[PDB]
Amino acid sequence: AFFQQQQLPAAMADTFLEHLCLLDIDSEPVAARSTSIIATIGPASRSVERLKEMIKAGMNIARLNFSHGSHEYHAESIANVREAVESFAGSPLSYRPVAIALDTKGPGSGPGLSEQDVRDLRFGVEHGVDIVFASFVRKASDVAAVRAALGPEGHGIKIISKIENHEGVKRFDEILEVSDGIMVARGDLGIEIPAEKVFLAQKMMIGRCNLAGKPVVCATQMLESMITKPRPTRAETSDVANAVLDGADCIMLSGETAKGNFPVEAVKMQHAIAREAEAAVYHRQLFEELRRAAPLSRDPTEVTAIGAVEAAFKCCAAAIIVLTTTGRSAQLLSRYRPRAAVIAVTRSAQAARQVHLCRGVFPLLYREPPEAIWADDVDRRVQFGIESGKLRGFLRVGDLVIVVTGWRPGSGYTNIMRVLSIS
Amino acid sequence: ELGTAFFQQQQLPAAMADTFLEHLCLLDIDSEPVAARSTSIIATIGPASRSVERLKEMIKAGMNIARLNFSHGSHEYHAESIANVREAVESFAGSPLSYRPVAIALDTKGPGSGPGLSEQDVRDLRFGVEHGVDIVFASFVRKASDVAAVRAALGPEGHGIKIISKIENHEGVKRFDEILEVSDGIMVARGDLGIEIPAEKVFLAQKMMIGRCNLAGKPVVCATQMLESMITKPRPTRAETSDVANAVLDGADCIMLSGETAKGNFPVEAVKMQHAIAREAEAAVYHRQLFEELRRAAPLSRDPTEVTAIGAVEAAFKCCAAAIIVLTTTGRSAQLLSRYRPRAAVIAVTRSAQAARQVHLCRGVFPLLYREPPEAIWADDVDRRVQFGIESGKLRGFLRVGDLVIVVTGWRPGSGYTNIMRVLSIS
Amino acid sequence: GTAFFQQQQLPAAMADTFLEHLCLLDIDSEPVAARSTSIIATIGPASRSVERLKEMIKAGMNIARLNFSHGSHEYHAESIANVREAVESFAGSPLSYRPVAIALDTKGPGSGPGLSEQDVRDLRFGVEHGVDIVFASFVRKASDVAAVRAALGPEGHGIKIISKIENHEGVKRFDEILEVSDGIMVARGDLGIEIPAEKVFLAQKMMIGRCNLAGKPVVCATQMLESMITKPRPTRAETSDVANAVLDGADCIMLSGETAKGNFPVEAVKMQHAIAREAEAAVYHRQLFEELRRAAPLSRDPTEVTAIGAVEAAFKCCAAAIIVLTTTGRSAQLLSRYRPRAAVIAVTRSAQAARQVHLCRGVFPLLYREPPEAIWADDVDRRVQFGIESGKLRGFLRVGDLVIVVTGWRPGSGYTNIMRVLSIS
Amino acid sequence: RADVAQLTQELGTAFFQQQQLPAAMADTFLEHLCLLDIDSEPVAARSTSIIATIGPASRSVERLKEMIKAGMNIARLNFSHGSHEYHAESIANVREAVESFAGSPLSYRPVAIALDTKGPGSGPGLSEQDVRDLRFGVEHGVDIVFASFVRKASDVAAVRAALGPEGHGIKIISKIENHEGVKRFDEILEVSDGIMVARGDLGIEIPAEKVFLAQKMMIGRCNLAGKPVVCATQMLESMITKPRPTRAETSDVANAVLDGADCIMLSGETAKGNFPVEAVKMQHAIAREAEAAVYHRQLFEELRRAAPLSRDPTEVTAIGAVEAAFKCCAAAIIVLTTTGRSAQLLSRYRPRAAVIAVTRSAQAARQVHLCRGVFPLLYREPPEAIWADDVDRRVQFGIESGKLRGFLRVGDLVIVVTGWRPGSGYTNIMRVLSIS
Ligand SMILES: Nc1ccc(S(=O)(=O)N2CCN(S(=O)(=O)c3ccc(O)c(O)c3)CC2)c2nonc12
Ligand SMILES: Nc1ccc(S(=O)(=O)N2CCN(S(=O)(=O)c3ccc(O)c(O)c3)CC2)c2nonc12
Ligand SMILES: O=P(O)(O)OC[C@H]1O[C@](O)(COP(=O)(O)O)[C@@H](O)[C@@H]1O
Ligand SMILES: O=P(O)(O)OC[C@H]1O[C@](O)(COP(=O)(O)O)[C@@H](O)[C@@H]1O
Ligand SMILES: O=P(O)(O)OC[C@H]1O[C@](O)(COP(=O)(O)O)[C@@H](O)[C@@H]1O
Ligand SMILES: O=P(O)(O)OC[C@H]1O[C@](O)(COP(=O)(O)O)[C@@H](O)[C@@H]1O
Ligand SMILES: O=C([O-])C(=O)[O-]
Ligand SMILES: O=C([O-])C(=O)[O-]
Ligand SMILES: O=C([O-])C(=O)[O-]
Ligand SMILES: O=C([O-])C(=O)[O-]
Ligand SMILES: [K+]
Ligand SMILES: [K+]
Ligand SMILES: [K+]
Ligand SMILES: [K+]
Ligand SMILES: [Mg+2]
Ligand SMILES: [Mg+2]
Ligand SMILES: [Mg+2]
Ligand SMILES: [Mg+2]
Repeated sequence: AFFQQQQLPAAMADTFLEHLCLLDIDSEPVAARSTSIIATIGPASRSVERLKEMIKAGMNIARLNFSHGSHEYHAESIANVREAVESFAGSPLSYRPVAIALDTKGPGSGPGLSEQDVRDLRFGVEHGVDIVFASFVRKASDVAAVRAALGPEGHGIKIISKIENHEGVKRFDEILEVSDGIMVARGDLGIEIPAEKVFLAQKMMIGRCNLAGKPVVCATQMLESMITKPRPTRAETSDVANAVLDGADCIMLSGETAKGNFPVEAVKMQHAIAREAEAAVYHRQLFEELRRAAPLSRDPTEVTAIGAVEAAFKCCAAAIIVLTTTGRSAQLLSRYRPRAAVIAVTRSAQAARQVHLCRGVFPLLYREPPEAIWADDVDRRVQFGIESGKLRGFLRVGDLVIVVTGWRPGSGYTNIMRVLSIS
Repeated sequence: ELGTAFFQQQQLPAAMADTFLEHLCLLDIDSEPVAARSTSIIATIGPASRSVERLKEMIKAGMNIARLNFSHGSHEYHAESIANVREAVESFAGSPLSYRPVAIALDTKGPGSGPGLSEQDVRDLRFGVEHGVDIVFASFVRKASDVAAVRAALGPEGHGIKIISKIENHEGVKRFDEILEVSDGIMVARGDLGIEIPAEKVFLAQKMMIGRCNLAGKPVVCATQMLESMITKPRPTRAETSDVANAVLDGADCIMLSGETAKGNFPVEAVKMQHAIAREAEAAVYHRQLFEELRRAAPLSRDPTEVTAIGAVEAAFKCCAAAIIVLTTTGRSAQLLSRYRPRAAVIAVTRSAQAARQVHLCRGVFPLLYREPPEAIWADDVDRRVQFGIESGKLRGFLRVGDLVIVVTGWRPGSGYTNIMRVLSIS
Repeated sequence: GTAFFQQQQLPAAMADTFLEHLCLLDIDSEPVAARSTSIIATIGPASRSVERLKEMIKAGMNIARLNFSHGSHEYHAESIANVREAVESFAGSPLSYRPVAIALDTKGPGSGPGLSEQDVRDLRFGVEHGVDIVFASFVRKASDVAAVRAALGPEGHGIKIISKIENHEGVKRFDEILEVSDGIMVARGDLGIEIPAEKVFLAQKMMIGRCNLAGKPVVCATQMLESMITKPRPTRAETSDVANAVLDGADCIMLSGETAKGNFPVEAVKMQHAIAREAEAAVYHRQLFEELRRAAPLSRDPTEVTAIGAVEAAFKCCAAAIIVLTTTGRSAQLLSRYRPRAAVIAVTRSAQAARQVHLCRGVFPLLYREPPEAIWADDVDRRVQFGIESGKLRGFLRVGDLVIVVTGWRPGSGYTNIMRVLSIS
Repeated sequence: RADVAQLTQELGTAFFQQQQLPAAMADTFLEHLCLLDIDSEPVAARSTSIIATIGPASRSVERLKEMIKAGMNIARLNFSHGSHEYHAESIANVREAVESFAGSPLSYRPVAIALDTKGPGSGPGLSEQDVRDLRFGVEHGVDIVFASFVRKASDVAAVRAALGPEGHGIKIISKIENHEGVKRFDEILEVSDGIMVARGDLGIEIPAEKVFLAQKMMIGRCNLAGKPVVCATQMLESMITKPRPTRAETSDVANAVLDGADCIMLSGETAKGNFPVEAVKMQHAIAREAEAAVYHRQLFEELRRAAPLSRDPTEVTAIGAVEAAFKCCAAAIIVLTTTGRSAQLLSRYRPRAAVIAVTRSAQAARQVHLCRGVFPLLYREPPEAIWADDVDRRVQFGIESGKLRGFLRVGDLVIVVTGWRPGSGYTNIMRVLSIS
């Protein structure tokens, strides 16, 4: 029965063509949904009660569109998101962190950092936002200007550059090099370049981000008809599935959740599609290609990450449990696209929110009392990942897990991979 | 010899990549498509696309197959649509070197619960035979006996009509192999399929059916809501353009328009948009792995047509051939070339007007209808048809003097004897 | 039938990986195909008798090597005459006649920088006696090949020059030597003295790989069956060396003292024949063809385009043979570079091309002697029927077999452009 | 270039010119052949073990010391010739030569002792002389038995039974010498510790032109099973009388290593020849050149694809450690082992990195020479009070011995493989350490 679920007959195929031939509508997804859902907050999704339903439906990142609304409006949206999120903190083994992302208005008619963006970026730092979706990035100096406007207090906010025009596509490599990730902003991109070429830019950018090991977001009109209708079109469900199959780390909802009549249903639909598409991923070729393309490295976190992903595939590990301070060790595991869930146990509330940008990373915020012996404290965090995993359905007694830790406290010392039997 | 500019167009840098990941990384929005669009466009005929003048614009925009939906309208209404299509098509027939055939496909109403065919389907299928339709899109096919029922209804005069089974429910998906075995091809009818099975599972059924049809070498059509928003808006959504591109990248032979052309406000623009997207997606196909996998999955064969087809496709890839010119009576030799997915256009020269319309079902097949009287010496008649394909290709932009073409012929007249592949330099 | 798929290592041929291919190799799976790696036998006191040369031709000798390091011009002219007499004794039956090439192996430059005066005299002797191939000793650079070419003069333009790589400089300047040569000989004897003995296998494997990539003949030579000079059976290392030279990709394998002076010249030829046949069936064509296709650049030459189409068609139907019409041997060489499992039966009117194509693996030359028919299409057809009748008599073909036929659109060399699928009746 | 660019800037272009690294990074096997370079020097320690047959030419203690220094890892006693008194003296001389370098782990080289049986002859099962010779082996503490003419699984069971309850630790390597042994190979391999391709008898029992097919098939199946395979007979035959081998002989040794053999053997070359030490030096020189020419890119991918999924943590850790070693070009994989099993599971994936096996078992240290790329280190210190400290001391012993022996250098990355509790069978940890 195990080998009939999660498209495992299609996963064992020797060619991609045979993999397609073996895809089965009756093979149910079992693994937890890996691709994060970004939902835009607006009039249709601002209330605390609505936000609680959206968190339960699968929203991982709340997007604030600073093209509309005042700072007072956005501060209220932030407070409502935090209130809805913290209402589930009473059960620490099932609490779900939710990131807050600020989407800038943009440079507009000018080719420089606007005065409104400088004010909005400062608002973001003061309100503790986790991510900035920087609009209309056309070159590396645009990313540097956003970074500078965040100042010294905003040093830890992730900058996701939105590629929205021909220049951004042509200067992609230099933009990606200085960004934390990319958003394929298809709305403006489809007006700036011929509509029939947007899919080439999406596929190229997803491929280059996967190669770089940096998050990529697919955005705009994914479930557009759901703004007024309860069910999406056949093109819309295929678009969501294909963004996941292309290699996108995150999928986004704009008007569907910000102003539409069915915000919760749009989140549920993206969750349902992503789960089905993730099981249909051809890991046999994907992992070998990512493994071949990632350069040789002498960084122990990089070396441990490939060893752990290889070990997970060998035993069909239910999960890879990793301890992380900044999220980096979890991101390096994520870049190889394991079928095994990457359960990231962290003390940092910000890192727990930010790792939603990386596909297959399930953040757990550790809030248990400390152990006096560091080695005992490490083991306790590892057991916490196992208990949360058991409660959430990721793990069962008898499962094998890969555990990734470091040799000394502090960030940057991951170097150990262990094979653990559950209970 | 070819120039550096040649290797920058039609995603040739991405085509040379050693891995699919590197192929994605090398896709370029500035690399322009050069080859003729190979995925056929099926447009549904209705009030918005019925007039002769509107049909002429749709033919110019790229419509290859006209679909008549027998769920609506009387036999008198459909006979008028057929006559208007034929009048618009024949208005360009004055130039045999330029003439574009257009197939006519009848889409049945369906069984609507009950064994065998409905009485309305028997009557509509008989109308199709009497009006010389090329294809039947058979609704709600659930098993092999449903196809046998459609085949029996095609009377004594309609055995040459192609039956494309529409898979619209869970049973059709589960009994897919037995349905494909007895059908000429398949339509992934996503509208009903999305109501019969969970909406989030339709993409798995589409990808599986396209894969199995590609492996079997049989035509597969992707249908319903591909450019839905274009029924009222002049431009499609980002999800819609991606859906068309991904149907082509999945391996679909045909793409379809329903309400977009039958009742919408922008029928010609919907055809133009599908044409524009398909051209871009076809150049982005990763032929290196696709050909290798079709080659590996296809079993060994002692059929000379099948053996010649793989030799010709391999030869076309070796020289970047502008085209593969094939002589065919039934369309079979062109279909066997098509199954290996050559980048080269397959120019099919035929004397059969029906085979010229029906080969639009096979991706990359460009039919040319040959109307010259037969030569007394067969070898001369073969050479005259080969030169007709070269001169049509020159007129239409496929070929230039100095280009290499692959020519596929047989050793004697009649269908079933294809066994020769020649490499010709265009003079 | 099921029996067909149990022979010629076909279960190992279908394997998805090289490791699974090794695991499926079967000592009970008998070789069926004709032996495709040519055997070069050195002529000497043990193999100069016309009657003994007839036995070596029957055992499988394809090329007779004359080592100009020993013997006078008078001695070598006698070797040539005895070889030709033994070869021509089978000309009375044209359907089974086997051409045999004559190769002149030069003495070398010695302490000198360029072509020695003895080499200039020996090369002129070769042209005057109509030799087919020159194995040029101690080639160190492209100018050494040009000097050999110049010494052959205007009448020796058709002689093939196979450069012997025998020292470190020849290995380092390999690419420039291969570019101007017709092929290469891995002359392991001198190479093993010039460079450390434990490195010779790297130079052999590299040179075979680069020659296979270039589509040019490569000969593996020296001490392949050395112990058979005095013993009737070779050592386990010797049989493995022959098998591995074939698996590496060598077009030809050579015998030196084993046939020139040993007590078992005919048996040494039979042993090389037996091993090569076994090794050729064990070749992993699935990866080999894929890699040769991938490494070969795009081409606008119709002979080259037809060749890959014909090899792909032959693999699709398990063709028993690819029958090709050739004047210079080039169309057969372009088929050979893709390493088809199907035998390449080359029909030619050129006696020299029939001898020279033995340098290309899997090419079986047939010398056609009939004067041209008035209708060119009938002349082409009579040659293809000759290839079929020769193949049927020799065991290559049976009724019901599929064959790929490669021809051109007009008479003369350089116009191959047609591939046809034929059923043997 | 982008997949090696940063590592090329760090380690330098000279690093990437040695050990056939340009041929190693080729995308196809054809390009790998084209890039093989006679000027690319081998850097890694020789990983294929050399088995040398002991006889009149190689029996003296002083000669055995030179053979150990030249590279002999396993001493073979051929029980087809000589009395029990002769063989006991050969064993004592081997042990004396081996123990003469025992003052430090930087000079110590464990050498296994293998007993090669006379065989069944015309009889169906185990002969009475074999029963007596096998009991002699147990009484004299031999590490391995090369069982002659194994034709079926019951033949190996009979050898195992003749070793008795005290010889359960002895490894049984079945010699495949005839057609029946080849046809019943799978059942023989299943119950054996490894296989010897005994080409001498095999070449008389089956056509000589078919021996290479049997050798290649058996090596491939042993590699797939993860069990040792020995290539034997006439590898450097002419070196019995000549100081240099023939071109066929050097190619045969190189090709046995490229086929996947764990061990290569010398018979008359060391037992009775005029150049026993030179024969060992020649096999050592060829094996190092051939090991660097192995195409690890496809070999690792295929071993990975053919190996089934596993829930054994030692097996799961082994593939993770080999993958980690390839990622950083690790100088070594240091593994703690009691029976040798954890080192054998690393060895089956054919890492380019040396597998340094730290053990307290003198027998396991001798027996791991059967597995390609395993370098045994015999740990002699008494156990620490705290088990975790004892483990750490053994790992540091491997690092310090590795540095002083040239295997490791400052700045190198090493992969360390250990378990979660004492005792055999609990390996489950892989660590990445930087050498300081
Ligand atoms: N890095 C990556 C590796 C592998 C994949 S993949 O999903 O396995 N991938 C699907 C597309 N191709 S294809 O050549 O177009 C093809 C399409 C259809 C066919 O029938 C066929 O035979 C080949 C095969 C490979 C990735 N997807 O995103 N990133 C990927
Ligand atoms: N288990 C094993 C796995 C992989 C290898 S390998 O070294 O990577 N390798 C061997 C040679 N072959 S080939 O198909 O004969 C070939 C030969 C020549 C060619 O030019 C070519 O393109 C292909 C390619 C694969 C092994 N070698 O011994 N055991 C091996
Ligand atoms: O992914 P990051 O940011 O490098 O964090 C990984 C770090 O987490 C740990 O596993 C545990 O460290 P702490 O005890 O400081 O939480 C370290 O050993 C390791 O260096
Ligand atoms: O694709 P089909 O229907 O088999 O037709 C291919 C046939 O066309 C030809 O090339 C030309 O035949 P005709 O002269 O009868 O048209 C035949 O030699 C070949 O058998
Ligand atoms: O291999 P080559 O030397 O190019 O010879 C091939 C030539 O042989 C032919 O098949 C037959 O030519 P001939 O009639 O002159 O012998 C030509 O059509 C073709 O050009
Ligand atoms: O390779 P083997 O025989 O399984 O030995 C591996 C064992 O060695 C260890 O690393 C150390 O164990 P000991 O302390 O008993 O020597 C164990 O944790 C592990 O189970
Ligand atoms: O701003 C956006 O998200 C866009 O343009 O797609
Ligand atoms: O009938 C159709 O085309 C459908 O249901 O999609
Ligand atoms: O000359 C030769 O043939 C040699 O040196 O091997
Ligand atoms: O016994 C042996 O070693 C042999 O026969 O090779
Ligand atoms: K915005
Ligand atoms: K209908
Ligand atoms: K000479
Ligand atoms: K013995
Ligand atoms: Mg925008
Ligand atoms: Mg329907
Ligand atoms: Mg020489
Ligand atoms: Mg023996």
